[PDB]
Amino acid sequence: MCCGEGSSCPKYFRNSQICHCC
Repeated sequence: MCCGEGSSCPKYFRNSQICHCC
């Protein structure tokens, strides 16, 4: 699950990575 192409943004919920950026 990528949340952003050309981006280095992973999303965390509390402390759980819910996605990363592509």
